[PDB]
Amino acid sequence: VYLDRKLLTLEDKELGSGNFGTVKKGYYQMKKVVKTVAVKILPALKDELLAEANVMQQLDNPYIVRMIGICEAESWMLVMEMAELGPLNKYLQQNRHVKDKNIIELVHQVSMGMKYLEESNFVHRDLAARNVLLVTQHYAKISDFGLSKALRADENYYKAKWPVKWYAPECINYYKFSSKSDVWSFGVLMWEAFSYGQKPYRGMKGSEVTAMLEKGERMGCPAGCPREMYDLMNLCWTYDVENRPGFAAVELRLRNYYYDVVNEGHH
Ligand SMILES: CC(C)NC(=O)c1c[nH]c2ncc(-c3nn(C)c4cc(Cl)ccc34)nc12
Repeated sequence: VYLDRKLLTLEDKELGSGNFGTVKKGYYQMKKVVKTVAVKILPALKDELLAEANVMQQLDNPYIVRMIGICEAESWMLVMEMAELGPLNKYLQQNRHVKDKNIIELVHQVSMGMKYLEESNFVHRDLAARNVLLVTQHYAKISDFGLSKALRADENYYKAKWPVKWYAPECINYYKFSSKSDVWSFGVLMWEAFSYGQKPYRGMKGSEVTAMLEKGERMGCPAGCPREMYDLMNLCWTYDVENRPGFAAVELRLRNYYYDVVNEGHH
């Protein structure tokens, strides 16, 4: 878990910043090879990075960014897998000819990572297009576990600046965060993906979003988004938590629609 500083080389350039700290490109001398890595660099801020590291340590899934380890040098450092193509929202903003089939493939991979997280009883709490990283145009990984929580063995929810536009009604009204609240967030992520990285609830403040939702109103279908995918978004935005689907059901819907588009592409 603890890494050797002399085996680690950092670039002086920055990539971007998450909930806590800033991320830089680096290189780690492995047993034989050299591994390109992304490195998160920074009293309270120290403990949140360690907690984040603690969370990532426990996670083992292809559609989640794996932690390589941690290192204490000039600052505390969180060394992670590199995803060269960067954040999904920025990628789609810059690559507008990405096909809907490709988008379906990527959001499905996110749903697989989240199915795993749910099965592991972790809540992400910041699930948005900005935190989906592209290893390739056809390979997405979930990142930024800065707000993530391991659920207590006796509880289905964690009780707490927030990304309000991604948060379910129960998060806003009761400060309660569950896998179902991650499902709500996943719906906004889908909307972002099919809108090619557009910001949700454009030009609205948190209070106006709340008023919209309590009127039963939801963001419209993005141009060119398949009706089946818009329907799934809306289902993720089920107001009542008990009637909102879990990731197991979400992933299956996505898996099935993807194969349907794949095999119809052969027709
Ligand atoms: C910061 C948080 C989410 N990022 C991470 O936790 C990352 C973990 N592995 C990564 N690999 C690449 C990038 C990245 N590549 N490029 C080109 C970026 C541009 C921006 Cl603006 C942000 C991150 C990246 N970010 C991460």
